[PDB]
Amino acid sequence: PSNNRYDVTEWPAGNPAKDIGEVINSIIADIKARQGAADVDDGGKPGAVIYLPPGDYHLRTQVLIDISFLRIEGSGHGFTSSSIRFNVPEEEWPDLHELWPGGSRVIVDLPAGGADSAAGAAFLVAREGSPRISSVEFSNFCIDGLHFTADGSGRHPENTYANGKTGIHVASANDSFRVTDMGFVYLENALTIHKADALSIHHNFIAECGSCIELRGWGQASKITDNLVGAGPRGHSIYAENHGGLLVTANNVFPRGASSVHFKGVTRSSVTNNRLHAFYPGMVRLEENSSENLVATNHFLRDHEPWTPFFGVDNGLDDLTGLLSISGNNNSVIGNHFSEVVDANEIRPEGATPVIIRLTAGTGNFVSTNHVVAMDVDAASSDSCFEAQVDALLATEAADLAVTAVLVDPGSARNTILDSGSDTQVVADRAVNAIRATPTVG
Amino acid sequence: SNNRYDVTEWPAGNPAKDIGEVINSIIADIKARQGAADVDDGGKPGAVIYLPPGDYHLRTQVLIDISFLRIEGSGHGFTSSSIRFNVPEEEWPDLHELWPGGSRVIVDLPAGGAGDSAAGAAFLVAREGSPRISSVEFSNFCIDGLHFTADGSGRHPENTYANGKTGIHVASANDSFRVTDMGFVYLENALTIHKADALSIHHNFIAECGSCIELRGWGQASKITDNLVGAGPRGHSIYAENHGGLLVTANNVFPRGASSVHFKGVTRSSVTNNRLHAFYPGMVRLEENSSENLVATNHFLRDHEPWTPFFGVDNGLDDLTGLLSISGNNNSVIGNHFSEVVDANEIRPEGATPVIIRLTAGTGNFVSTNHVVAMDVDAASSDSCFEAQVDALLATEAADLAVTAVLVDPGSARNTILDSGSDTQVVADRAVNAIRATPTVG
Amino acid sequence: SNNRYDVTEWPAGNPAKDIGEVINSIIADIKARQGAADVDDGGKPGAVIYLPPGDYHLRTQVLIDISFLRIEGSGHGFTSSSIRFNVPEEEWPDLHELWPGGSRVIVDLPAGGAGDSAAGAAFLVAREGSPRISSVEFSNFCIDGLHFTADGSGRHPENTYANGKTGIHVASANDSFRVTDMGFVYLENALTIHKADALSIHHNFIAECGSCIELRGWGQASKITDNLVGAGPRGHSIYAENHGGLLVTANNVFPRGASSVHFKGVTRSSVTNNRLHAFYPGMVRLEENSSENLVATNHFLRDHEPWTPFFGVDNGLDDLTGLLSISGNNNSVIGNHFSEVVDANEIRPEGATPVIIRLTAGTGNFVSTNHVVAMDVDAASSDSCFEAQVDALLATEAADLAVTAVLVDPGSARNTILDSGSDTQVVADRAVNAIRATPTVG
Ligand SMILES: OC[C@H]1O[C@@]2(CO[C@]3(CO)O[C@H](CO)[C@@H](O)[C@@H]3O2)[C@@H](O)[C@@H]1O
Ligand SMILES: OC[C@H]1O[C@@]2(CO[C@]3(CO)O[C@H](CO)[C@@H](O)[C@@H]3O2)[C@@H](O)[C@@H]1O
Ligand SMILES: OC[C@H]1O[C@@]2(CO[C@]3(CO)O[C@H](CO)[C@@H](O)[C@@H]3O2)[C@@H](O)[C@@H]1O
Repeated sequence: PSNNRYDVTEWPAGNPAKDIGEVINSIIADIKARQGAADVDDGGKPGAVIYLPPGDYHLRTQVLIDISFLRIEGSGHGFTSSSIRFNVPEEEWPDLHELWPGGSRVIVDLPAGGADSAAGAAFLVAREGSPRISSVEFSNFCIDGLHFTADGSGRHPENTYANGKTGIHVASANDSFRVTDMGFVYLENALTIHKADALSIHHNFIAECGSCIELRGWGQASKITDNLVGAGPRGHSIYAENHGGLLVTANNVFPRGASSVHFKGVTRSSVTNNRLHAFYPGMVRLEENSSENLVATNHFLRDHEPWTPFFGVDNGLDDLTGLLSISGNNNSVIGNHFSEVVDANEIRPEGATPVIIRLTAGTGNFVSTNHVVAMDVDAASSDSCFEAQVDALLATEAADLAVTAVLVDPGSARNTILDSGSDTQVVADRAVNAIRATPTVG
Repeated sequence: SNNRYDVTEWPAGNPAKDIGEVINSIIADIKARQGAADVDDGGKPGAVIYLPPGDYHLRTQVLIDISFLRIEGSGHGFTSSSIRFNVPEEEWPDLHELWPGGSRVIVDLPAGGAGDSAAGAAFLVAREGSPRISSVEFSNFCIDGLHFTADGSGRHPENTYANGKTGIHVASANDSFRVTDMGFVYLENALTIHKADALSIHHNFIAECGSCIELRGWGQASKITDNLVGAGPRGHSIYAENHGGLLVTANNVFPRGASSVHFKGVTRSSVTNNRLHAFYPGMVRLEENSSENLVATNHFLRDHEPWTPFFGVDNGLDDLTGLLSISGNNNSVIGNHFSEVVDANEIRPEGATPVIIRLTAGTGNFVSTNHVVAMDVDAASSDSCFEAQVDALLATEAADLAVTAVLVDPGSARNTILDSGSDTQVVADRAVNAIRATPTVG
Repeated sequence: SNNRYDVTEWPAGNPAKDIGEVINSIIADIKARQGAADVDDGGKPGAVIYLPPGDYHLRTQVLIDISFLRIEGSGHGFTSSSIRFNVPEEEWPDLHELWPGGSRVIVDLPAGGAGDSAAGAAFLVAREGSPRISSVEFSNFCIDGLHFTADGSGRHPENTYANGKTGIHVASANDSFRVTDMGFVYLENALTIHKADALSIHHNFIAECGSCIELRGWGQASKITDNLVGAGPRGHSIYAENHGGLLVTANNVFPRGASSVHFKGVTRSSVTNNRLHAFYPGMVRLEENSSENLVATNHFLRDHEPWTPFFGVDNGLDDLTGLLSISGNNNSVIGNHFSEVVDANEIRPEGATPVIIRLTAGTGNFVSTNHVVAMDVDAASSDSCFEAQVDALLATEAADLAVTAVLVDPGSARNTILDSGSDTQVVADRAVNAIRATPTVG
């Protein structure tokens, strides 16, 4: 209508329970048809808002967004742990108050994306030419990939993090986009945004997805703030490639992504003031000439998976990789806390000492004022999920455990390492690196 | 039917008389319409209940016992009832307004009795069995407890921070809850959440409540971000117990709580990048084996109350307590700024050297690169509230004051203390602690 | 009425022609209906005014003089008018769109007078007497000043950053105000707030405005969080005067303000965890006795404008000014990263050594653990804006550059400077300051 407000439950000849995709595409076509003029009275393509009330909507056709200033919003992120529910024995399902996620819920009933993943996306944002598509907003709704499927391993289907489905895929260059207050669940990829400028991914709940946030191709001046993020052992929690000026702060990143923050070729960016929890090494990775980044005042925790269905599932990386791994130049690693809480039996390779910060290549890295705390605890598992997670998080009964605080590989040199471990805990060629050991008691 | 309600558009009850009866009725209708858990891959998506701006009296506790329920308004509606009530009653006809506004829930309940304080809660979220109640959302409305009452403290009744009333009380284990954009005023307890997993308390205005945010029992992976917080002298600003992986960041905490942030049993969490202003000692307390927490890049200011009605009111603690007090192991205290701005005469006990960081118990704590700044100022009093608060904040005309930057009690040992004060400013056994004094001039 | 208004459903006037007349008409209707302040514990709860997506010319200033008024939209609606206005005019018909959109207020007010810029403000919040106007809210709409105009500078009219228009001007003392999710574009001033208490400016997109955020007169306990900010070269990005307890964090500030953050007489405030990018020196300025401030874990990038229309334009300041410049007492500068990426041939004065941190006046400042990285690069020009910006942000093809990491002027003394540069990099009197050089290997 003329005021550009739409409700998917109030669309003529549209049934959002059967196919919300069709309904939203139909609304998009109506907006285009009504907003054909670009320069009438200094305006004419102001866009529109499409509202989703709380409800269970099945999406069977991909939504194509190719207009600037489109807001899609609901009234609930609607998360519940489908992982937990699928691992509760089936005979107990009748006793459960509810089984599925809710809120303003888009169920992605698309076939898988193979041979690229874009075709498995609920929402695809694509438009080439000039200007770059701008200020699209997604807010406060839920995107549910429903089931994970078998992939060839022995594992249960619902625990593979594989289904070919994506929540939102932005394929073209974009400016001033927003994703806020969303729920994403049970999607192989929650949110993939290519070629992003001044994007804000703020205050979402992105969990039980193979991969959560992926910033691809390149980008600039973006920020990932205030999110709650949990990915899968073969995927990324927060990933970026070729970004400049990215700010990653105030996220609570919990397991079980392969990593917490993964950068390839990321420069002049900040990963600061996050809480990072992982069950595997390689929590924060600065790869392929990631340079001039600040990694500051983050809380790193690495311990063992305490929940039986994923005990013995891992990211294929050994404890020599590091919690923080750097390949590149002129980074600053300041004021971080590292808690390494592992069973001395569970260490790989056999009889190795864990590495916390590892510099594999590059020059001029500044590492200063980082506190490393290490503890030996035996790795219990039980079937009761949140009970086991909270019991393991709060457990402080331990021997001490030896760790390498900072390892500088010979392929990295001219680094500066200050108060980030005792002389023992810093493994580095002193002739080509400035080292100041943390003073010990004596 | 599309799961969207408006309290001013419901047949039963009257939102102005009893908004609680109206909301409970809506919840009954949601339960009556959403009776099945597995029809076409959903069936309990929840709902949204809207509070237009208005003055709504609540006489019946609202019981929330469904997942995916959102309650939202169009206004946080704060004004300082505290100021208003300390303006002579004679002048109240002269004021543009007297009460809070916005989407306002006026809590007219009787006091939280001899059974429990949960019965004083405007909103009680509780459900037992499985799964945990999930993704309930509270957004952009006001909860006003209207008056404080005499509690046997002899201060004017409106200044007691006592009425047995709670804003939102969550009694059961919960997952993915959200409290955003809210206003809480004149409640003995604004927000008390038991047993929270992955909670977010984001961008709220929680002021002039006896206690503001309390995370009780236990929890994991939650976050308290971007909030404006002001509590009362016997209560908590931000409190948490047996939490693992909590992130408290980007909050502006102003007086006059007993504390700014108070932890009991909290592990592997982060209190980073907050602004903290207190009128008393014990601003940040890590108690009862609170271990492996990062306390980083916060700004602490502790000065004297300038407002006459609370001039002589305090938290009962003496200047030897600390601005930051730690009882626990392996914590990291890094990059914090401490401004101590007191009258030297009023220092308690008399002639004491005020303590700033105090390590009362535990081992392995890392205290590095903290800037202490201490000042002696004449403590003024005034009835013109915000005038006197701003003046006090801006006044630096002052003499330099001797303080103990870090005090390690004999019961704490093997701590590391770098660049957080001179040798005189650090009181500690050097034989069992590693101390490097901030380098001196020259 | 339930205090909910829609500007496209109002009987008088035309929001496409004059949204200001419509909104003022709604405001008068609120005041007429809410005449009493103490009827049933309430009476003036305020209201919400909703702007659907659309193009709305404003010709009459809106005057807001009631508490608890919320003005909300469904789109921040940013597009780069700057890019578009530097596309040849004859090509404009073939662009997908030209203008900003979303919920768009176009400010068609004639330029603000010499005496006061409040008269060029689209929204003016102003009311004297007691109490202070409280809890006004601006959310998720777009304010567009449309054109920049010729100002004598000889630059193209659309690149001058001058038109005497303001988005939102608050003249009067205020409490608990909130400005969230907005889009501001093409205004000489985006947001000016006098005398702010407990203000939150959160998650806004404030770009291509002469000045973006200015907190004037005085203020306290306020915060500026999670904003994307780009100003003009004669203006401020974030500015504050006579504030105490200001928290500035998690903002991604891009060019091209005269500065990123500028304080005058600001005390006991925190400028922490921001990503700051400038094309000019003088990025962060603490002036006129800015004391007891924390400036921590920011990422500073300074480089050369790469977009042709502004390639020769600067803020008037030379490379001896410093990226961070301090005039005041007892500040803390901890854990920041500075990238200085400039052409040796374009340094001014000729063959000067660029300064990174400058202490011009005051005593007791603590500077610790700052990583300075400096590079000789030739950022060339391109006519294609977002292309030039990404290329320059990711280029490290770069020989090394000598810089002064910390300069202490003789008018400042008794500072402490640790691990913030080598002995060559610290230009300061060793007799009167405490200096620990960053260890080097040599
Ligand atoms: O912080 C725990 C949060 O994570 C849960 C709890 O359990 C899960 C089960 O798959 O395991 C991982 C954490 O170990 C999470 O990715 C995932 O989802 C949310 O149910 C819960 O909100
Ligand atoms: O920082 C100012 C904020 O504090 C006020 C100002 O006055 C109060 C008591 O009425 O003093 C305390 C601060 O010292 C606050 O808890 C409280 O509320 C808000 O009016 C205001 O939002
Ligand atoms: O990339 C960040 C922002 O940059 C733009 C495009 O670039 C501009 C053009 O005038 O130049 C400055 C940055 O160098 C920004 O103030 C401005 O606005 C937004 O289009 C973009 O959102």
